[PDB]
Amino acid sequence: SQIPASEQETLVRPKPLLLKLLKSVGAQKDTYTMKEVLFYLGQYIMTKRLYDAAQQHIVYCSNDLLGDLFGVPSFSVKEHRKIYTMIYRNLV
Ligand SMILES: CC(C)(O)c1cc(F)c2c(c1)C(=O)N(Cc1ccc(Cl)cn1)[C@@]2(OCC1(CO)CC1)c1ccc(Cl)cc1
Repeated sequence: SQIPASEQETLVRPKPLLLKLLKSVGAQKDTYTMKEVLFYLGQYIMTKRLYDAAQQHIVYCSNDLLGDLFGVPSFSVKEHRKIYTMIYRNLV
């Protein structure tokens, strides 16, 4: 565990462009737990194939709405606090 369970289980309200992202992979609500936000972001990453076999822990999000929301061209899936911070930038 990198992120406490209690923080994972908290209800959050995505800002509009993060909501657009979640809705594009079937999410149907205005509020989600952080763990659910992460699940749908994962579904989005795998759908858009924002990954590469040469560097299997890196999300390659340049030239993608996800990159614009997170403010980076790529990031490591191992860096959970950094990911949470990037998601907090995108919550109401
Ligand atoms: C191939 C690659 C690059 O290694 C890869 C892509 C990917 F999409 C995910 C992982 C790995 C991974 O371990 N995940 C889980 C995770 C990681 C970090 C945090 Cl803080 C929370 N959860 C990702 O989601 C995995 C799902 C949904 O649980 C099945 C689709 C995931 C979710 C969300 C984000 Cl923002 C980033 C990665």
